[PDB]
Amino acid sequence: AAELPPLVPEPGDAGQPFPLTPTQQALWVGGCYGYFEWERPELDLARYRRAWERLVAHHPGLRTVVRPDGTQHVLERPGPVPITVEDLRQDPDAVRRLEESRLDPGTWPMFDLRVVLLSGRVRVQLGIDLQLMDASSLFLNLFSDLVTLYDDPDAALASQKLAFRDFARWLEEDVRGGARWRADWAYWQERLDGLPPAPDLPAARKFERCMVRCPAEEFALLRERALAHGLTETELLVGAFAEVLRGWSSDPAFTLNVPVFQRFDVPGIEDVIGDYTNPILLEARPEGRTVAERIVALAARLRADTRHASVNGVEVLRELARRRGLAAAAMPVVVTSLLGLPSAARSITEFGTEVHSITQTPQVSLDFQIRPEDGELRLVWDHRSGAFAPGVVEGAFEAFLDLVGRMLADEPGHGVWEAPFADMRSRRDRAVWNETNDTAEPVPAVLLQERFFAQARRTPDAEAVVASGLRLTYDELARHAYRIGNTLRERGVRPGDLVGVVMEKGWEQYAAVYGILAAGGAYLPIDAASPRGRVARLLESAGAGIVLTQSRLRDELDLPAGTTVLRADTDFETASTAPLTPVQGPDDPAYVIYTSEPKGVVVAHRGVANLVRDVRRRFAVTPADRLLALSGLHFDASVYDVFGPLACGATVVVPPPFRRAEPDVWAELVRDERVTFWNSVPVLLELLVGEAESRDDRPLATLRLAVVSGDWIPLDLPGRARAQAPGLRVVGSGGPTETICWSLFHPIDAVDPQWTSIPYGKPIANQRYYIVDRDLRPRPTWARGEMAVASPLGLALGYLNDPERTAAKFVTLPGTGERAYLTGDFGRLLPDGGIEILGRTDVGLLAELVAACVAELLGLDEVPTTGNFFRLGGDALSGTRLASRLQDLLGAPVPIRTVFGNPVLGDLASAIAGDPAAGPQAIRVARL
Amino acid sequence: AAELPPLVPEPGDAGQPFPLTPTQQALWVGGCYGYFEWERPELDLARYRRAWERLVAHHPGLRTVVRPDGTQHVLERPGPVPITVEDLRQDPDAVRRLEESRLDPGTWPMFDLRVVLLSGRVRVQLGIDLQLMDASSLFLNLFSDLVTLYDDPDAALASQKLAFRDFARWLEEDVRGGARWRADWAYWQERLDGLPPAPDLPAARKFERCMVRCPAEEFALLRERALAHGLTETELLVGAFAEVLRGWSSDPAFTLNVPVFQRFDVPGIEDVIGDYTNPILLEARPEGRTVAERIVALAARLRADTRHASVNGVEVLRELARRRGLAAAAMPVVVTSLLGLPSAARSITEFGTEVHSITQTPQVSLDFQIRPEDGELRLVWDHRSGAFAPGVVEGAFEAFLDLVGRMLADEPGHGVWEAPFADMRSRRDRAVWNETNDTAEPVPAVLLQERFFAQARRTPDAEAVVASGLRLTYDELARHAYRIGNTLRERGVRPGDLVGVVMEKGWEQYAAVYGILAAGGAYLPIDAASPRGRVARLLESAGAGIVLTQSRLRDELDLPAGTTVLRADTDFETASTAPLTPVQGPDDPAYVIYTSEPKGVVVAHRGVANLVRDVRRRFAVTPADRLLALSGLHFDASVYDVFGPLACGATVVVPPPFRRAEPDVWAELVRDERVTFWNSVPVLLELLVGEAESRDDRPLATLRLAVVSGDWIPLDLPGRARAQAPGLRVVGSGGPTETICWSLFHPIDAVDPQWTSIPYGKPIANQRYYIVDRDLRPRPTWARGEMAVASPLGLALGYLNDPERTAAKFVTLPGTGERAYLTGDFGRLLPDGGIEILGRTDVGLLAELVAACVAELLGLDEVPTTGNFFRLGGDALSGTRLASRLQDLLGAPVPIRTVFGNPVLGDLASAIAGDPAAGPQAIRVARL
Ligand SMILES: Nc1ncnc2c1ncn2[C@@H]1O[C@H](COP(=O)(O)OP(=O)(O)NP(=O)(O)O)[C@@H](O)[C@H]1O
Ligand SMILES: Nc1ncnc2c1ncn2[C@@H]1O[C@H](COP(=O)(O)OP(=O)(O)NP(=O)(O)O)[C@@H](O)[C@H]1O
Repeated sequence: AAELPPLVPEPGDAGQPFPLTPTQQALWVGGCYGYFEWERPELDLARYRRAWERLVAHHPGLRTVVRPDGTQHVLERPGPVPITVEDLRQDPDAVRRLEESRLDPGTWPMFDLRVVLLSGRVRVQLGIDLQLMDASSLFLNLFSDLVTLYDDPDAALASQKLAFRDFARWLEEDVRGGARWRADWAYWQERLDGLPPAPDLPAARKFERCMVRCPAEEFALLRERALAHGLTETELLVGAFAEVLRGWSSDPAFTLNVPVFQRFDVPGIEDVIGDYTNPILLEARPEGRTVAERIVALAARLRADTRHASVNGVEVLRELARRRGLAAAAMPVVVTSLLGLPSAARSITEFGTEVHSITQTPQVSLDFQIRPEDGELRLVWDHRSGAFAPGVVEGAFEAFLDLVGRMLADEPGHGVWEAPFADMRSRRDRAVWNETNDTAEPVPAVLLQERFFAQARRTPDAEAVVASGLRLTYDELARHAYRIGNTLRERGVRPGDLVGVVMEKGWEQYAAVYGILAAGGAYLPIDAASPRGRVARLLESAGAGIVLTQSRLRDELDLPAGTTVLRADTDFETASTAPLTPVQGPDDPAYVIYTSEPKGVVVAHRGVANLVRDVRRRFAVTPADRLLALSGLHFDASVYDVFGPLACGATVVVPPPFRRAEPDVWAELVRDERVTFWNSVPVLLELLVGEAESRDDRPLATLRLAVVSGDWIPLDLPGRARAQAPGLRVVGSGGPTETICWSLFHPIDAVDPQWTSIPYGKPIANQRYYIVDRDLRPRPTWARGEMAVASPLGLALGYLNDPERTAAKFVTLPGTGERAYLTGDFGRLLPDGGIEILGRTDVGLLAELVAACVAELLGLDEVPTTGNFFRLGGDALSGTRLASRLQDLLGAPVPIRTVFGNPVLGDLASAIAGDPAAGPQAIRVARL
Repeated sequence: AAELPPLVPEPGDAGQPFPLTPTQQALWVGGCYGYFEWERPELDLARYRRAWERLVAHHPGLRTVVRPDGTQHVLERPGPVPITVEDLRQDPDAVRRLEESRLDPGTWPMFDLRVVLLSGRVRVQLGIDLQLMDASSLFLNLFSDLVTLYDDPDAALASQKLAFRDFARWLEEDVRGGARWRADWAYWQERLDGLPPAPDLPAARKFERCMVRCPAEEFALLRERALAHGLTETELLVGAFAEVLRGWSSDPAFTLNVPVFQRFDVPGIEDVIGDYTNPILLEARPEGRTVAERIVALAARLRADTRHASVNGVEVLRELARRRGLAAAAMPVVVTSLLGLPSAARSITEFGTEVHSITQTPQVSLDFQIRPEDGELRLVWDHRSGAFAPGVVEGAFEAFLDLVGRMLADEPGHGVWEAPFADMRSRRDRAVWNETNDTAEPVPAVLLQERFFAQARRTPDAEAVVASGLRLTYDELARHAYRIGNTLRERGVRPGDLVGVVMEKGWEQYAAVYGILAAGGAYLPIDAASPRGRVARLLESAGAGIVLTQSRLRDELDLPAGTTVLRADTDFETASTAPLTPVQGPDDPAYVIYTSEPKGVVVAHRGVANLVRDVRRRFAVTPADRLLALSGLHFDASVYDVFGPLACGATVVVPPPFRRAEPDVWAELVRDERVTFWNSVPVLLELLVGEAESRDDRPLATLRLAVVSGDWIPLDLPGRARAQAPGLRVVGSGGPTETICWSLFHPIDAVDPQWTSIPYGKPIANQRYYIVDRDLRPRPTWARGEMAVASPLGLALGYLNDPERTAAKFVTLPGTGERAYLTGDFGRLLPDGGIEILGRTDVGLLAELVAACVAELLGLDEVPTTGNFFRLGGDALSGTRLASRLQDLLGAPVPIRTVFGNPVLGDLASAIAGDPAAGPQAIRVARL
């Protein structure tokens, strides 16, 4: 505490210009009018006007106006105070005509005074410009004097002992730059690059209120609760407010704007209407296991941050804004507390019952107002309508009352004080989420192959696989599966073995898949166009000592010699067609599909069973359907193509092997084989839909259902496709390889122009889509977090030969003990239950000069031009020497002001290089 | 002529700082030391030193040095003058050790004085800093005094009557800004946005000399020649210099830097060593039919430009540089003439025979020096080695002497004075061009089809077209041609008819092409994948009432009903195979190929004959060759594929029809059908070469010749392709559809790293590649112009049904009367005969305010912020009022200096907005 210089009241110039306070200068560039409307039965207008004429005269601030040149002075005689009266007594539905009635610092007055006469009651309206004074002068000086004076307009007022202009010059010239302000300015610059951004709350695609009053008895208890932790009521409420704000914020760490209204104990400043605001940038990083621990810790930082309040927060905002954006420096989440201030003589409530009031300040999104009134305690949140997603503020206010309520209910040391966290989802949040994720359905333990054989027996002569001028029937395909099945079984394939399938598009893939399952193994699809010896790299890695392939492709493949290779279309003609009795379990692996080391997603029959049975019921898949198997057997998307339609008697149309997209083919293949069911990543659908647009027929007309997923679904693609195919249902899906092909669905019926993406969807049978913060904890609606797909049967068993990565991505949600797969995808819950997918050079030499001098002065090896001087290690006594040694080295004056108002070393170089006083000299020395 | 204020010599401060002249300030930011070395037998060193000590004392300028702060003063006693002597008499090969000997304005002296004693002769060396004085003080003051004084070091010198510091303060403060300087500054600003860039001469990927002396008698005649046109010797030489410079420049219009050395007839300034340079930006736009007319006209502009020389050119360069780049404002082509100056008392030649001298000034590429010496006339070009393409300066100096010689030979009114232009190609230029374009070869009048039938008779059983598991033999293909031939003939096809060929890749195309020719018609290939009814749009347009197509593609085509459509593979089985006797001429059309209205390039048999016979001989095309017909029958590149290999017994491999690039196919097709000859646009070769790199075999190994063209040939593609195919000859070609497929060739043997493209090439038989300027006039080597392909048989006959566009692109070169096709391509001749292909917001409201006031003051509807005030219509008497009306409107002082030093209206706003004096006020008014 470096003692401050004294205030020398200069009454000679009481009306000679002075500067706006920093917090006033910010309001002068950015309407902003706080408003108040009280009601009472009678009002002696003559007495009331006598009161405001005495008021205007007593208080210099009420006679202060701002010149056009950006400064201000105190008019010595401004005029009679304007009080517009509006007679509204002979008007039915007058309160209607009253609310229908809906100001500048350049023209006196900076307030607006109206009275509105109605039947048997009157409405006092007072409008004030936010620059005129701060919130503490409003309540502690104006309101308490308006009440004294409307009582007795002649009553005695404590003598004005100094001018607000005396206090405002004292601040800029005797305080700003002094001993103390320099120590405190180092405090802030040491910290500034570490300050997190303002709270990142969810936004939409002017000012509302949320309010509660705490009665005297609950106010008293709230205070005991705070003191029990050595906290002030404001410390507790700021700490609870940050806990609530983390329910919705993107990052747990934000900066809150916490203005204090300190007048520095100047004698006589307790009665001086002026502007005393001093924003304080509170760093709010969660520090502690428990709620109580974190609140206490943040309270300690606010306390220390306030020990250095001789620097006005608006100066820290200026520096912060140089470093990052003007946007990236905005602190629009404010906690304005009028607690801890002298009690005033009269409360405005003594004058009229409040009826309306709105402080709608500019460049503030949400302002948590803490103010005492009538020994109750007002908790007000003024928020800017439009600044946040619908409900986010309302739902956070609920969370906040519930958290304060719980502090009132629970004894310090127990309950909420001890909790690791408070669940912040609203009743509606958990209602809508549970409704949407009540997806449990029993999955009959009928193995994947044994379902298709049953279908082969039911309709044996029906088209199974149509593929390049060859049409396998269901019996024909079931027979060849049994050949591969019997063969593989008698060549060593016990349950839980892997059998590679290295092939190109064609019937031989289905044969091999169902044959490997019939034998009891799991099928390992690998790309027949893998580079180098990747196919050997995977096969060796998975442990697949048998490979099934095509005749026409065997020699084109670099397979290791020890492994046996069979060709599904020739090496099997002499094997039995006798059905195989299944020997693997429903939870044994059905396939192992690789995803870029490359990791092997292991998947059981059960969870595929779940997906097939879900799609059949959800989309009405009948045998009359024909599905085009476009995706490749080594992509998760092919899993529905393999087991879906073949399990219900529908027909698989396999397209000719392709090395690049060929929509011309596919559109004709949709036309000739009368295809109903399309499944592909979105861009491939765009190509198809693009090819059809440039054609005179309607080649996609047979398409009834087109499910796209795996990438962003263009916003016009669903409408485009419904043209080239009337009555097409376009369904958007998603879900990683580890949640079994498709795990959620969004039927795209109509695209909202307000949307930025298609909604990701809602989860299928036996899937549950949590959005969770970085502690695996479900978040409220609109809050952004990682998607966690919970399911006891609809998740991959694990990563092949890799308990560790499996452990880390397939986790136990701590809230429920559910096993969930951590998708690494990020999205957020929509209000209707859906999910939105979200993602995942002469100065230059003077700066090198400044930085080298700074590196020597602090004792450091190297120091970067971008570095902030005080963060690099500089305090206030060593920031003085920096100005000294630069003066020496450059032969130019570098004033101490120039070193501090430019903490960033690049900024100081630019300040010296463009110094009129001695820039050019300093430029020359720089050039060595 | 607004009379100038007088000069008030201020001797009190003769040594008190003054500013650098503008032309000196430019030399202070940008080594620069002019050098002189004379030789004589004897030198009295004591007398010589006595001479330079008197010199230093007499001439303030020789004692002037530049402070570190960017100003200068006259030392009152600097010291004894340093003269380094180097004794070199007992040293064999001393002139060797002498030349081996190879200064700053901050340290006096700004010159360097050496003497070098050798056997029986001595070398006086004088080095001078270009800032010390200008070229006219060097010769007229220093050199003429060094000679007076080495004669008699005590001899009388005319008294110094004023200081150079008196003249340099007079200029900046009494002249710059005055009455005159304002009228002249309007002159330049009215003109400035119209000034063309400096001469754009060809560049490569420190100072040399070109020199001639004109003897007294030829100097005298040169003067009579100039006077005969009312021109001064400098006007004539500047005018001839620009004519020469246009031989090589990119644009006929350039700006030359023509400094004048005016001292303003101040009394006594004739003997004052200082810097008097005043660059003048001469706009050099060709104005006149004849050489004499253009020279006279430019002389008139230089004369007027000089009538406004109270503005120093360095100020015009500053403004010009604000508007365009710093680069875009550089005027590095200078004509520095010391003609028109007072004769001096003694010439430096009287002191020593010159032996070496080099004025190597910075930021000057080429400086044409015109100076008189001993009643001879020195013409010197100092150029910066490296600044231009090799030879360009040497070859332009030749052109310049030849043009001056011709003015000396020819009487005014005849010869060169009357010529439309002077051919500026060097003897080497026309030698190398003619050697390269001696391409005439007789083309036997053997029709295109009748050459293939002959080949069909010679080797009838050999492979003609191999195309998709069908191998037409030569007889088989010649038979089917005769079927289409006989049929078409007896269905109405008279010579000069067009027959469409709408097909996809396949043997049916060759059948149709040779059948249409056998019948006597021309074949019109149109894309079988044209959108909408383009195929009908072209067919209707060309006049092609027959179309040949494929069975498998007929119904896929929107052809008009009246036209007959036949299918080459079914509608022809019953027609005769009897040979047809040809009925069209060798110069009748062979085909009509369309190029995007769409224009139809008509092409005769003769010029295709030329290309086939050229490629066969140039590349050794034998029957063993197999060529892959990748290009499409509707692209000019297919013309070689159709007629080339089929005319010599080689085999055409046709690939399967493709809608996008499929290198995988093509590489296997090159492997299986053993392909030797590749022809495609470059990127397709890159794809092929890319596919082969990712393969374990060598699938392109059979490739012996790969000709790519139609687009830019990547610099690595030739080396890449020679790997995947050892012994491949990669040949780059080119030439538009109107010069018959390929009209020039560059065998790519090795790629120079200095290259930016592959050289376009040299022309094939019967082609001639001119580079010509905008008057169809062939240009010198490295000069950039449009390529004009001349040929009496190797050009399209014309554009179908379009005499007008044919007239305009198929022109008569005026130099030779040759018919040439104007490619619209731009390139330039290389020295080896080849061609290189070359291509083809508070200020914002103050500016709106300034511009509105300016629009009113000049009488104009709207005026743009970007507009220059004086070009928009402002003179000097109305630029004064602009400062007045802005002062009124803004309530801020706008000094007259601020309006003129900122002619651009945006610039003036910025000058007012950032005015410390009264910027903020002006900012406020701006915001309405
Ligand atoms: N509609 C959609 N919009 C945006 N992204 C989607 C959508 N549907 C699926 N995704 C993404 O697709 C991913 C699933 O892809 P997956 O089938 O696992 O192969 P991949 O992860 O993309 N390839 P890789 O992990 O490198 O082997 C998800 O993790 C999402 O990021
Ligand atoms: N090696 C090359 N480098 C650069 N450009 C080349 C090269 N070879 C040919 N060209 C260009 O190819 C053009 C000839 O193309 P052409 O065969 O006439 O069809 P196109 O003009 O490109 N298509 P269009 O005129 O729109 O119908 C020339 O005019 C050159 O610009």
